[PDB]
Amino acid sequence: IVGGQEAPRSKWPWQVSLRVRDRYWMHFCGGSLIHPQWVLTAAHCVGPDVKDLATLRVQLREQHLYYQDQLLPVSRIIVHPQFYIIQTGADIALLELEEPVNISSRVHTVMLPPASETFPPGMPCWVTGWGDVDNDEPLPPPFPLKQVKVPIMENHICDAKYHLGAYTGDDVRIIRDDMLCAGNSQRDSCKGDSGGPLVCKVNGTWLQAGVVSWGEGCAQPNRPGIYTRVTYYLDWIHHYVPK
Amino acid sequence: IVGGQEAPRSKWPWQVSLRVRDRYWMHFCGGSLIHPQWVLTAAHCVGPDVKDLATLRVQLREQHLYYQDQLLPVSRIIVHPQFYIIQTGADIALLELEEPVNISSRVHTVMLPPASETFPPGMPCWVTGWGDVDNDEPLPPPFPLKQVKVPIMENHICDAKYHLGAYTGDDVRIIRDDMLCAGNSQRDSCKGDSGGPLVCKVNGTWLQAGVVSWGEGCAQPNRPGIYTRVTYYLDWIHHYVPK
Amino acid sequence: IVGGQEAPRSKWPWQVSLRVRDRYWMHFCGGSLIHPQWVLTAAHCVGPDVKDLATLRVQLREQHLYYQDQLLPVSRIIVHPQFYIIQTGADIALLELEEPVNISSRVHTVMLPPASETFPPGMPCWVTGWGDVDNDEPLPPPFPLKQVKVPIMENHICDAKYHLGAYTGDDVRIIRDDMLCAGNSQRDSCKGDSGGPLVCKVNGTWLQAGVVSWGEGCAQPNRPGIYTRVTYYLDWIHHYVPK
Amino acid sequence: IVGGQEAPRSKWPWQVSLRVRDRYWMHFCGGSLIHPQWVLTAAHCVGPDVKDLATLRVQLREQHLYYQDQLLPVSRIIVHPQFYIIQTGADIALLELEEPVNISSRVHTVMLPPASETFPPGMPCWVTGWGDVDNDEPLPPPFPLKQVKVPIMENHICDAKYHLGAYTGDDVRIIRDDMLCAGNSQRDSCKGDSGGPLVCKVNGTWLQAGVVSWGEGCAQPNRPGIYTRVTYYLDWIHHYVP
Ligand SMILES: *[C@@H]1O[C@H](CO)[C@@H](O)[C@H](O[C@@H]2O[C@@H](C)[C@@H](O)[C@@H](O)[C@@H]2O)[C@H]1NC(C)=O
Ligand SMILES: *[C@@H]1O[C@H](CO)[C@@H](O)[C@H](O)[C@H]1NC(C)=O
Repeated sequence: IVGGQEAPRSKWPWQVSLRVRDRYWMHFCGGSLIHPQWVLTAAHCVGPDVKDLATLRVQLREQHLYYQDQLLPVSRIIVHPQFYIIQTGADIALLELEEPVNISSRVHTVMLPPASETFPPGMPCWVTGWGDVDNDEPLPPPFPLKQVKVPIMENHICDAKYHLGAYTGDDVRIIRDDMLCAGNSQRDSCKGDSGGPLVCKVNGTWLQAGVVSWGEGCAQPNRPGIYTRVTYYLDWIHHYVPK
Repeated sequence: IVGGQEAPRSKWPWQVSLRVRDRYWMHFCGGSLIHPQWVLTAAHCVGPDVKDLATLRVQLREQHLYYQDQLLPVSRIIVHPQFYIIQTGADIALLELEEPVNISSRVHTVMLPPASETFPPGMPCWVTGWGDVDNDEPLPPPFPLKQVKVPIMENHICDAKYHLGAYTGDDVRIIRDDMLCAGNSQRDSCKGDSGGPLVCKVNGTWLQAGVVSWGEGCAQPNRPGIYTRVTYYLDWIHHYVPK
Repeated sequence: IVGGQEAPRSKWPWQVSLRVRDRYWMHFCGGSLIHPQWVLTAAHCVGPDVKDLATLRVQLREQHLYYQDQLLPVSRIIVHPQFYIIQTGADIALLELEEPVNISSRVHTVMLPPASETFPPGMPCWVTGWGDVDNDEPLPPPFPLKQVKVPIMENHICDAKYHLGAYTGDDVRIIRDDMLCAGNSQRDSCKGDSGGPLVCKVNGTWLQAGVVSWGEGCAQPNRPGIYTRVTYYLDWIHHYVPK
Repeated sequence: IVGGQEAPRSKWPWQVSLRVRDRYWMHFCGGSLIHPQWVLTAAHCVGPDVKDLATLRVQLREQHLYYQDQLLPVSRIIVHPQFYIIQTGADIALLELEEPVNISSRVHTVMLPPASETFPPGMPCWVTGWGDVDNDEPLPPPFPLKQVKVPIMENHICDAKYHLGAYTGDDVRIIRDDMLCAGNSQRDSCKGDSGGPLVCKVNGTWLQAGVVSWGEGCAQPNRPGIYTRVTYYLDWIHHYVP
């Protein structure tokens, strides 16, 4: 997370860390608890190929990575079928836990947004995670969970921004309707934050607007972070997660 | 180049090396002389952003990289406008040299194929470059130019391979018509070969069938290398390069 | 530590971690609390040059590195004067804390041996630390303190091991009287354990026999770890550390 | 080599590069041709342990590393018996080629100094090699052989310099008699240069004064580069080299 601060222990009870087996259970992406037995994340996190589930684990909200682990094995991995190698569309996936987790004040689900929520500019949102604090700059030990408020940028304005300084044709769309834009040259998510949540407060309630997906660099000028727009995949999500 | 051998001095007179300004003029991509004053290469090589020409140079056919350099500046770069970050389609670009090069038997252009050539399986083709000789294994000093014969795979068969062991839906197309597939688990191009040429011997003549673009891993099972199909972009190329 | 296991919380209350100011207070060496206000360590850890104390901190017994840090400033550093760059003899040093620490059962000093103790082969000894778990393999997160029982090898037998497969002359001494040897191809200390303690259980009491100093590789055949023999420097130590 | 320039093709005809097998014959140290069949180098280069000779090769003077290789296998490796792990004394070794090399204007031997030459301060010397051009900064391709003139620093003055900023006792010698000091914060040899030659011109003749050995950092303040003094090991060298 670029330009933020360490999150208080009571914030983001839905944040999860995904780990892969490599000398230790190493963090590679974030995710969010959207149902006691389901985790929402980015498809490219559990890609490219179909993964052996024995090499993957889920860690529920912990303030510091690795220290008080209570790894949870995964029962099923579901990746949106529109997703494919080298491409950013349909960057969304589901992880089914082998069993429901205990729900509490410190650990519980984040609400999915209603289909009509567009999360227009001005909406107060935050992205959280354990990723890098700047380009090629990893989060130092003890690995505290970080947060940062990021401004939303209307999709069309975002798409135009991504054309500033690029060879791409103005008439060629870079930012798609299933995406969402947030962040500036001071605040942003970054490598390691992928699959993590972007939440916005709407009339007192936290709603998950996006899933950390990609961006050109981190906190780079005219290059807001790009998230997968959750509302666009609610029907798909509801085909697996109980409402 | 994975699984090949050093190329004889008299072969591949159209191969070029692109250099970026670092502690020295470092090789980052390949390219090809398709006209005395024009180099064909991959859009992603001159990407992501609009490049400052002062940081780039072109090196014509040499047997070893850096040894007998005669660097050429670049007049302008033209990247296919349908090209964009994190997307592999329309991966093709043009470099105009400040001056036309002296054509010789040791250094001359490669012929582009007629729109009708499909380069079907069985065609004998070679891909050349100074890239990695295997996954995460760079070409070692003295950096000889390498070549490897690579089998062509029909687009649909190729598309089906890429769906093997992947979450992508069978109806979702991974390999597109502007693409071409070649290579196997023994022979292929790799990191650093990018933008280089795939040339096939057709009725006694060498024709450039493709530009090294991407692939999952290098020489990985059921994941042949993907090339930008040259015939698909002949009208665009001819819009800039004289006949 | 190579080949050991995580240490129980109630063991090695004298182990200390030394920290250097980087992107965080990074561990670089171990040390031991031999007096409420003094830490014993290796000269090469505080070498080669006179260190600026502002870049150094001491961390008393903790189960995991960085997690529950309570860093302590260092008042002064005293390196044995016979010590010098590229030489392994007299590798011993002292750190005076700014304040004496509160002694408890979870955190207290280790007893120094009497001048007469030779720590002969067969003695049960443990070496502890947060160093590499094998050659070029750092301790992975969450960085638990490790311990490993290491066999003692008599000085002369050790000296002869070190001449095996080496060009050094049989008459040229490699292991000196101020040294002690422990470890085998299965168990040993390694990079990062340096300055830490080798303690042996003698007649119901734990005595610090050595300070992790050097060795050829880690757990390499016929190359036991070399420690600074504590008894040899008792008069120097007592010239500074109260009784 | 720090602070120098690329060497002309006609200089240092005695410079050699030592290569170890690792994906390619990779340079790890330098050496010098002191006899048609013998190479002088540093002992720590052919250390830590007794090496399997099949993993080692010698390359005679090339302007650029790797490009026009003609690797030569080694017949025997002789390391001064006083040398041992983690210590810089007797840092000198000999490599016997399986056969004499052809001698020419471009490739030939460097003269060993007479026992009485002390190479006092003021003497014009150069150190050559393919090592790093600064700390943690490797020589970039095409890897040209570099050279640099380094000033000599009298042994005692050198030893005192190495005590500046260190915990070591003044009465404890750091720089020994079998060593020699040269360089300053602008000019010095460095990692990759080890085993290579330090030569000084004495009354028109080039003499090998030292073998690149060690130093604290590269071109660091009050830390001249340290070479093995050749004169000190002439008798040992003469037990093997005709
Ligand atoms: C030493 O010089 C002589 C004369 O210039 C060369 O012939 C040697 O080359 C070697 O011997 C010749 C006959 C031929 O076999 C060639 O391939 C050999 O390299 C040369 N010796 C060396 C090792 O360069
Ligand atoms: C769930 O909560 C109960 C009650 O506190 C506890 O006993 C049980 O172990 C918890 N399950 C997990 C997986 O922690």
